[PDB]
Amino acid sequence: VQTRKGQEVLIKVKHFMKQHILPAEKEVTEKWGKPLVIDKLKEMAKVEGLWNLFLPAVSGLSHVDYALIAEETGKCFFAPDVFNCQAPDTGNMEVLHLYGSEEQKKQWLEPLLQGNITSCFCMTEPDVASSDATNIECSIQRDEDSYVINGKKWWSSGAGNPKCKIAIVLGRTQNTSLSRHKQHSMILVPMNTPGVKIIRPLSVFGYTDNFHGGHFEIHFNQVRVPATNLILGEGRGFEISQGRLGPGRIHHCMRTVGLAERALQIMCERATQRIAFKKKLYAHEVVAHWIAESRIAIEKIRLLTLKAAHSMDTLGSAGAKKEIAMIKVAAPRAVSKIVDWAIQVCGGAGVSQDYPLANMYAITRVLRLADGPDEVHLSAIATMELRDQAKRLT
Amino acid sequence: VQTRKGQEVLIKVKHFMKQHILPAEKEVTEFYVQNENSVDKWGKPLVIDKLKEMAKVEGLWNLFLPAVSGLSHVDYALIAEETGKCFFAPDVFNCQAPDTGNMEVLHLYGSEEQKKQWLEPLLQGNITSCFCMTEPDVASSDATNIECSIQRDEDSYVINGKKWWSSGAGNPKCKIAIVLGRTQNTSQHSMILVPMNTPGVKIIRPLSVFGYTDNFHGGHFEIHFNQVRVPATNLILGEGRGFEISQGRLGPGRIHHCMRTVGLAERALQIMCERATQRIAFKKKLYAHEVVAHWIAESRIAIEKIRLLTLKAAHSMDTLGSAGAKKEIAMIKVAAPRAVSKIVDWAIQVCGGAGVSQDYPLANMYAITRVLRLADGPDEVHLSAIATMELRDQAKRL
Amino acid sequence: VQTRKGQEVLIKVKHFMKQHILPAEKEVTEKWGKPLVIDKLKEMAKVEGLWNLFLPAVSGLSHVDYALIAEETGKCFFAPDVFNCQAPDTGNMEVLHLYGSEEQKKQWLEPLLQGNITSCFCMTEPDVASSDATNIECSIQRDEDSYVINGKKWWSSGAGNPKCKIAIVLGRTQNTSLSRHKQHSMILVPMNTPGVKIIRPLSVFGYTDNFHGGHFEIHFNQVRVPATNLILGEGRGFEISQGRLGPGRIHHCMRTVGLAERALQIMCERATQRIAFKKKLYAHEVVAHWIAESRIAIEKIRLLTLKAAHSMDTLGSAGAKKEIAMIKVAAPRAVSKIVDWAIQVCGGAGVSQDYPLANMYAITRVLRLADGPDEVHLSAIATMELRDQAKRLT
Amino acid sequence: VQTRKGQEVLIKVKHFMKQHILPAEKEVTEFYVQNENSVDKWGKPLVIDKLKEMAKVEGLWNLFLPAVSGLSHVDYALIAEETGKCFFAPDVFNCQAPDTGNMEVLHLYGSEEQKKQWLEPLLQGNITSCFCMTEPDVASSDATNIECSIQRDEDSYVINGKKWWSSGAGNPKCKIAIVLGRTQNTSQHSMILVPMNTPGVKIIRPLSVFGYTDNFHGGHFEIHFNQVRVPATNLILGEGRGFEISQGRLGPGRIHHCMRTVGLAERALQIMCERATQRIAFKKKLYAHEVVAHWIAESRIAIEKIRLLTLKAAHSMDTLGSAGAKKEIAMIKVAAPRAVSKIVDWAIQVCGGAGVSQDYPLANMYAITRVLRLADGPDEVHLSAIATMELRDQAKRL
Ligand SMILES: Cc1cc2nc3c(=O)[nH]c(=O)nc-3n(CC(O)[C@H](O)[C@H](O)COP(=O)(O)OP(=O)(O)OC[C@H]3O[C@@H](n4cnc5c(N)ncnc54)[C@H](O)[C@@H]3O)c2cc1C
Ligand SMILES: Cc1cc2nc3c(=O)[nH]c(=O)nc-3n(CC(O)[C@H](O)[C@H](O)COP(=O)(O)OP(=O)(O)OC[C@H]3O[C@@H](n4cnc5c(N)ncnc54)[C@H](O)[C@@H]3O)c2cc1C
Ligand SMILES: Cc1cc2nc3c(=O)[nH]c(=O)nc-3n(CC(O)[C@H](O)[C@H](O)COP(=O)(O)OP(=O)(O)OC[C@H]3O[C@@H](n4cnc5c(N)ncnc54)[C@H](O)[C@@H]3O)c2cc1C
Ligand SMILES: Cc1cc2nc3c(=O)[nH]c(=O)nc-3n(CC(O)[C@H](O)[C@H](O)COP(=O)(O)OP(=O)(O)OC[C@H]3O[C@@H](n4cnc5c(N)ncnc54)[C@H](O)[C@@H]3O)c2cc1C
Repeated sequence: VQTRKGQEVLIKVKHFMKQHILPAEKEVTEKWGKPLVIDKLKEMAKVEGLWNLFLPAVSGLSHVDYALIAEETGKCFFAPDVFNCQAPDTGNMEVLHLYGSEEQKKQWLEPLLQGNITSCFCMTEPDVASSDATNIECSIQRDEDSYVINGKKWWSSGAGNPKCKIAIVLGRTQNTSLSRHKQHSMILVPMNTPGVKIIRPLSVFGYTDNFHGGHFEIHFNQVRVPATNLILGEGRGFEISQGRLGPGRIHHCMRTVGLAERALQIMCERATQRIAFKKKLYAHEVVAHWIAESRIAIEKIRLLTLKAAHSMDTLGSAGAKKEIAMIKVAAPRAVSKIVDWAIQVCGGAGVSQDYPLANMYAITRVLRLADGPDEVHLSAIATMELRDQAKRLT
Repeated sequence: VQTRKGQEVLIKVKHFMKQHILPAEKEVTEFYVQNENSVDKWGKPLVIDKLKEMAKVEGLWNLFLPAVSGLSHVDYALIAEETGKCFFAPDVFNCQAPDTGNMEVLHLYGSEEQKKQWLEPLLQGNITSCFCMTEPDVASSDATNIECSIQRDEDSYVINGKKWWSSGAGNPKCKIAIVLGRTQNTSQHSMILVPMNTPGVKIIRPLSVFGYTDNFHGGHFEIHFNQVRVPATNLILGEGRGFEISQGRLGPGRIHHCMRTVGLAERALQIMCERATQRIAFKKKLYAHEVVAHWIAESRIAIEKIRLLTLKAAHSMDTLGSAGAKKEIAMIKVAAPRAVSKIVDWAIQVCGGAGVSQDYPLANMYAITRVLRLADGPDEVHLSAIATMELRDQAKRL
Repeated sequence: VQTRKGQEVLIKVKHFMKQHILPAEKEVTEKWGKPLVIDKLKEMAKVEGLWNLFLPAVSGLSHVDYALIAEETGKCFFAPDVFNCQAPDTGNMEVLHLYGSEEQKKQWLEPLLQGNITSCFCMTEPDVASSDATNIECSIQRDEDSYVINGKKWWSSGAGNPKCKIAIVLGRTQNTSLSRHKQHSMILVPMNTPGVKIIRPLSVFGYTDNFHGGHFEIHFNQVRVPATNLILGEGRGFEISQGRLGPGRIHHCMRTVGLAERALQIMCERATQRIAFKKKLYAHEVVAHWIAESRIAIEKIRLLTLKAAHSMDTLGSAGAKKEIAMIKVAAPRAVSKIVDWAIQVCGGAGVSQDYPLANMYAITRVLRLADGPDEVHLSAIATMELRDQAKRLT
Repeated sequence: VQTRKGQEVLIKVKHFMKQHILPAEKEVTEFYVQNENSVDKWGKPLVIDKLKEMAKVEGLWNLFLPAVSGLSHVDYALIAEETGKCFFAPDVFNCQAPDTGNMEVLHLYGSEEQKKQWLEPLLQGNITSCFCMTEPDVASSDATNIECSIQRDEDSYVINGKKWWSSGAGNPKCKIAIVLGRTQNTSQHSMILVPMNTPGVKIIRPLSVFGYTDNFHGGHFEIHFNQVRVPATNLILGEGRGFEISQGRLGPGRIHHCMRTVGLAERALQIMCERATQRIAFKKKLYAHEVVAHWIAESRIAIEKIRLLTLKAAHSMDTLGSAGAKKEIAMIKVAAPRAVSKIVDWAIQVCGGAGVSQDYPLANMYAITRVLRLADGPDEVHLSAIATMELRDQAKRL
């Protein structure tokens, strides 16, 4: 099931969580960068080797092994960072790991693995429906030695971070000899390149997410980068984005299971601390049944997350397409519902700064959109099902 | 069936909304945006004042109060629906919460002195008020849990307790508080007027809703009551009458929120359809993706259902009073917030990432509806009351 | 609101229900025709004038007036018949009333109004998706004096009834000079015409519905009818079906409100007669909340039914298109849910012959399909909404 | 992780299903159809017998019982899923309810004489049995309500009471009943073997499920117990042990139903996709209407969820026993029937009018799943148990 290394590392992560991270929550909870405790915590994690756990080729962990670890990190908003496991940097690391040239890795992959710099992924554009990636019009043109980039991007997570020195950008390479689906490319763009302008931060229900901060509109005004900044090859844009978003999708879902287990904990502590109409709240059967329904949902999605991870292990993330889609739909909406019941049990306190539930709700709502909206994944599953259904009849 | 006056005033409100209020939205929003989460800005820009004055001149003012407006509850429901389409519209006609409820409490139960002193300034929009019932340390959905102490020595009352979620306390104009506390007796609760500048009243901190502080109506505060002494004549109606008065005020409170919510929904669906026609994904406009189409249709169905149920309730209040319409108010209080919540959430989804952003009012709209499943009584509590009432009526008929 | 006549007639229907119909339920409940009591009951209704109430031009009732009456009939499975208000005969009467020639009315409309014969509507075909009416391929061809009909029809309700002497049939009149949407016609076909063959009955969850009996596959094998049997004109098929199904749709929904009010009654009687875990069942809060949710749903749909009726009164059934669609979607699924909770409260008894809930569930499930499936109505509403939404911006 | 034997036997079952069982479905159905609602036909056509014999020869028999099959619960779950795709498949491998539960009750608690007399013939498929717990006159979901009287005079027991929903009683082979009654004592319930031919046992009437009588497994009966006398040695295990034994049997009962339901669902989704490709409406195949597409996708998601949760539960039973897996069995008992119910209902909708007709197995499939939200314990009861267990585990960890 789990590997022996996987079991040991999980045990180590749990200890670290209980003994260092969680005791630091109060303070960290109570400007687009991170307080010094985050740094001391990172250093400690490095020493005990709890670092880059998300990357098999470095961690020596299977995706099954990591799922249980990632679940644990999901119980705390700054946990993934401490182990260098946070988005959008994990996906960006994977992109370079799988497709980067040797020069590209020496320059960017190494610093990222070290936690020296951060990065942002730039795909979504305000002026076009970006859920259909073929709509992307951010222009990339080629003169002999270099590429010129022009366009608008938004929702770039993490751009506010002064350490964010590098951007991975998806654009159109208009080419008349290639087909409609081979019209896009991925290119490295250093944040300090002339013509790169960060315009404004974007809120999520009036959170700005300063801590991971944040989410930005970035314009690309005549930016020139060396041809050697292109990733893999011209026309390979969609391929690379599929390569990175597969893990991206699954890491978010693993974390969500931990999020949910935290919500249900908060829900039960609360339902026992409050007397209304001469009964503790858990004695009102409707509240009881929310607790129960939440337990059922968590088990279902943890299992479906594990199934997906196990597919990746044995098929690679392309071959696990269907299972990743399934968990990407299931997880955020189920956990969203759990958080919302938890908020309801907490009364007015549920929407307040006094609990982490309102934040938790914002995170889960957004995951029905980020890394691809539910509806898009559902259509992909329907297509895939109808193919498999056709196969079994041949 | 609407009244003739009701029809005329509705027409007037529509012609004010289109011609004055809505064209001011762009600017008022730019003000709301810059001041959200401000430590110190809890009031309104001058346009709100100019707008209020204009409304006074045309008589569009205090429309929510029959004994002043000469309007039925049915008449107002349609009007309030229209105000719901803009976050500052109810204020312009002096129809905003928590002030409408507080005014009604004084109108029905206030002594002549109490009215002359507080009801009058509120009716002019000179001051504002806040209602103080909810307490952090006890489950306040069961009102009998309220422990905020009220004790009596001859000429006065002494008040000690904690209150929170007091809406509007941050606005400097908020000079008066209506408070619910325990008056221990044999053989438990009272409502009392407390001026905000009374020694011992301390405003502790603002409270956020998904990280919105609601500065514009601002906002929602924890208030402590530390040995505050008020005149015995500040008591409303009588000792032991707390629950009665809160029922008296929250009935309309509940229904006014629902009426506004119908307008909120209609606005979401408009935003949803404009958007669904402006975006091409996978070689179609988004409304051509049948799943989106069916959210539009499901929305229309839900609005019609809840508008009618709002009207049914209003019509009950007209012919039964708000005590006799208990059941119908409960029904709409449950139905409306959750339905419109769902409509807003689909509208957000249709808008993509923009739907949670500051570029649309949907994220705010969602927060408002979410909070209405809690404020003025949580769904679960109203459901239980309906079940009890249903089983009584069910017993009656057999 | 209601008219004075409407109020009086409702009062009369309630009395009749309580005093004659309902006391007969036991027996009628405890072969495709009806027992003699049904006949004696019909005769009594005629004498007191409680007959054809569904038809304004005869009853002098508004659609609002009838909605409340139809609601009352919905509380008993044989009630609509007693007042001559049952489908498919009401729709068939309306079709002749609005579009029949004088000869056609003298021959068919009169007997039906009298309750002497019954009729069936034949639109749905097994071999094509009949929810898109343009798919209908049942052939209608013309030689000089007469029409020849060839095709298959199924789900013809009431065909088993020995009194069913007449069929209203929707077929294709292939005509090269008309457009795709003008290719269909409606034609009267007497059941005893050579070439008309009733093939087999169809069950609904293994009910055959003998009482209204039933639902049949009918084949049309070279049937010849006089040209004067055509309704209104060649090419007008869709128009006539819209003309008849509008009321059809709304009458079914009115009846459903009464059905629901019966289910909730059964649910509450039961929830008070049963002690489980030391409490009556209504004291288990989850059961309480089903009762409450059911009350809420009934009020919503009764109101939406009334809104629809009131539109018909003031706009005609074409102009009320949108409101009829809205209630057609809302009603059957909501009431379906109420019946299903009622079944759950009744335990094993809920699915049994000992209650009318299992039948009630079958009726409501089927109304999500008959007179047009939910999905089709939802699409129509979306189209209409987007038009109205466009209007308000001009 | 499956065992090697488990893998081999699964392969065999698949190769029997495709080659013998499924090709017999057409005919067996024609038999089911003609005999549904028959007053007097409660047994099975001869092909079922030939099929049973063939299975015996290849060893595909009693697969549900580890101590005989040598299979783990995980191993069987996959097998039972396969049986679920055909209404007569579990019988062919002697894996049908209520007989599997009754066999387990004797296997775990039966005395040597009891086994030799009843367990043996059942294991051969010579006789059948029925379980008698539910009583019409009391809410039987709370087992302590059972009033069916059992009294003791020296050498024997006297039984008086009403029972209903006794599945299979109509089949002539049903020679034995396992009965739960009250043994009044201080300081309440017992299980007792009752042969069907005992004087005083009267089968009253069959019960329908949406007007299906279930003749094939036939069927479900009300049985009265009018002064029936049995030997004291007919008691199972001991006086006072009723609840224990019912828990002992219903644990597997619950889980076997769920495993079969996964196969039921997979069959619905297959029917749904074949249909959605065979019908053109509004110029598209039905799967091209995005709403239908999303029901297909939602179905796939639900199946994977419940299969995994079934496997999790099975794996618990393997490592904890069925008492120690209480929680996980409860979870799957709630989750499975309602999810698959929804899948079947969407499949019906996709099929149009045909979906409620005798031309498809969907209407039957719906009835089966609906009944599983009641049988072996209603959802609501299992939900409450989960809540209680969750709050205990939640207390443990803190
Ligand atoms: C907190 C947050 C962080 C983000 N971080 C990043 C980032 O780091 N990098 C980045 O490139 N982007 C990022 N995004 C944005 C993002 O991923 C997109 O918003 C998402 O992919 C949808 O793009 P869109 O806003 O253009 O929606 P649109 O393309 O305009 O579509 C909007 C809605 O249409 C519907 N829809 C689309 N197609 C179909 C269909 N076939 N059938 C039925 N319905 C359909 C969906 O409901 C969809 O949400 C982030 C977004 C949020 C909220
Ligand atoms: C934006 C906002 C503005 C507000 N403004 C005001 C104001 O102006 N004045 C004021 O006095 N208060 C105000 N409040 C707060 C308020 O009304 C309460 O939060 C709410 O009514 C319940 O109080 P509580 O937090 O104590 O919930 P609790 O009483 O602790 O109960 C918590 C949860 O238990 C559940 N529950 C309770 N009883 C039952 C039952 N019998 N059966 C099943 N479930 C049950 C409910 O789901 C409930 O939400 C405001 C709140 C918000 C969010
Ligand atoms: C109890 C009962 C009585 C009946 N009585 C009559 C009668 O008296 N006369 C008569 O002519 N018919 C009658 N019918 C049948 C009937 O009305 C049809 O079955 C219904 O119109 C659908 O036709 P169909 O069976 O061909 O479904 P299909 O056309 O093959 O379509 C099946 C399913 O496709 C889906 N669908 C269709 N279009 C869309 C879309 N645009 N988008 C998304 N989903 C879509 C729906 O879910 C639909 O149900 C009766 C049916 C029942 C169950
Ligand atoms: C097809 C079929 C086959 C069957 N076969 C058998 C058999 O072979 N042997 C046998 O002994 N029985 C059998 N039964 C019947 C059976 O199991 C019962 O019907 C069921 O377990 C409950 O019994 P009841 O009808 O008395 O429901 P009740 O006990 O009267 O309770 C009714 C409803 O109340 C609700 N409820 C109960 N407790 C609570 C609570 N604490 N909180 C909230 N809600 C609550 C539930 O929703 C429940 O369904 C069969 C039933 C069917 C439909």
